[PDB]
Amino acid sequence: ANDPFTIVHGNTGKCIKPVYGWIVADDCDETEDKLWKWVSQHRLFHLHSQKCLGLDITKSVNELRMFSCDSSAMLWWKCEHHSLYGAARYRLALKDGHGTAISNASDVWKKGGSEESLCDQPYHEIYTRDGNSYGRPCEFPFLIDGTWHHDCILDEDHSGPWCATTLNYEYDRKWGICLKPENGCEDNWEKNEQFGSCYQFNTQTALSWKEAYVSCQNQGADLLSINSAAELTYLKEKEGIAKIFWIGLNQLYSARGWEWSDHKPLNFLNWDPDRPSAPTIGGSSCARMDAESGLWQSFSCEAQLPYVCRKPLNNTYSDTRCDAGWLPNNGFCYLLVNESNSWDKAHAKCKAFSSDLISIHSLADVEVVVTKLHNEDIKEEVWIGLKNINIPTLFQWSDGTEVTLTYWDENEPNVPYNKTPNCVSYLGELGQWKVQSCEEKLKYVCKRKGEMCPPDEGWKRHGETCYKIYEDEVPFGTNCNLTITSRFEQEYLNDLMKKYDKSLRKYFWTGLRDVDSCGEYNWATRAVTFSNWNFLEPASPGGCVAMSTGKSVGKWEVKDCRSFKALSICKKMS
Repeated sequence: ANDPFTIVHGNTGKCIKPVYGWIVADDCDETEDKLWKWVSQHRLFHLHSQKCLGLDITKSVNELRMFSCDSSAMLWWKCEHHSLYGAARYRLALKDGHGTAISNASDVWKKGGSEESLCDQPYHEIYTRDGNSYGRPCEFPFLIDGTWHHDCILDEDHSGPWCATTLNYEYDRKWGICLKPENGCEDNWEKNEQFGSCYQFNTQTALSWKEAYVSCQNQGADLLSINSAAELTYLKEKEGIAKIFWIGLNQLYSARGWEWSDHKPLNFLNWDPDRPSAPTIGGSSCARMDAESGLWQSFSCEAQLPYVCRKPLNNTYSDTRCDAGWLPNNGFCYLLVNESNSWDKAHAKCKAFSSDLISIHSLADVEVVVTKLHNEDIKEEVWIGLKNINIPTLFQWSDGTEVTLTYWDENEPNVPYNKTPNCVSYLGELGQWKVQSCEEKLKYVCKRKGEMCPPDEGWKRHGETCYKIYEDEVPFGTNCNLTITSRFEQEYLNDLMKKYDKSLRKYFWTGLRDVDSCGEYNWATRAVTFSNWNFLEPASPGGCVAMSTGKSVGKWEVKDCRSFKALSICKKMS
């Protein structure tokens, strides 16, 4: 994974370590010989001795001692609440300052310095470039000449830090250069001042789209997003990089519809008509680039391809007067024309209203047009300001305001090939957006100007209510019991969690709980009218319900109220 730590007994506060390969408790000193990291396959590596903690279960010996890490003893360890279990769920325990392994043991284990359980951080992989491994990640530990290395190696023999990528280096001799995170754009990166960002071109690599996402995320970067024709033309003419590589455009981690993994708006598009927005092969939810044609193809997320990372650099009201009929919101006014008409015609009517066609800049906005202006004919599309006239595509607002939010529906934005202008409408329960033929006579909306949540306390604005993410993973109820009242609040909660945890691994609490083990899930305090259960959920009774990001962003899953920890999202101002 990542960093060394010390293993601290709960009842004595003493740090375990091995002497002559046996586990004894000791007074935490500040040296090396009390340090452990996780290694691959769920092993605890004691750094000083180059041995892995293990448990011999042949016969009933249950001998708890150190082994070579390639040993065939039971070297795997998993956390259960606070205790650490291995084979058959024997738990790591202390007897008389001596390490044992016994059933239903009560001992408590926590990493010193901090006080989290031993499995609270997850195993970070480290991907490579170059070498002879086509990007495959390091296998820790690896063995060269009696020494078991737990991290990358600096040698005069290799360009920079390096690691073996199989479980048997001396035989397979398969290795690569470590892709670790950085500060400047040196040696591992490429400055490009025109775009304000550095580029990493992992040219001879074979990663799935998810492996690729993780390797840029670990480096403190993102998968490439292409935001402009200049950006696109740069990448097309670049020399010496892959002909086909992953980009961050994806329909996997979104609530629905295509998005940039880095959350930059999707307004510049360059779809290959052969593998477009609606994928030919059904279920292809990632997108690659063809640096020869310059086009973007939807593709199976599991294909092993090359990929490109990118990161930036860094620098050195209450209500609103509207004319009657119009709806006030922020400092703007909205009016929904029922008289269906085409796009250019609809634009012209809004100009004749001394307004323009609505530009939408927040889920808050989306919510007000869907729940306030209109509520019945959800099945009819409604025109929105957003339109392209270029090749490659570049949706823009009719009022020249910047494109911040692009709220595409599933398989949108579907641009036709070589066929401008391209207009955008909204339909469905959520106000989601699709591309449309500019002649369709739809209703439309005109937007015209009209007339405490401290940002230090941690608060973020979404209409009237304010939200806040408590940064520490904690048991249920600790900070609040959050009630999710509608599909719109869920949609805004997804944007929050997606923006907070680029790692895809944390969970966030809901207030929903089954207090008795009978089956009713109700908000720990409102009536559960809006549901958002994930597949095959609620799994079981007596639980506490959390959500995450990733494939199922925001979908509810029932956790064990006793052991499960998750971040707190809380709200006030009603």
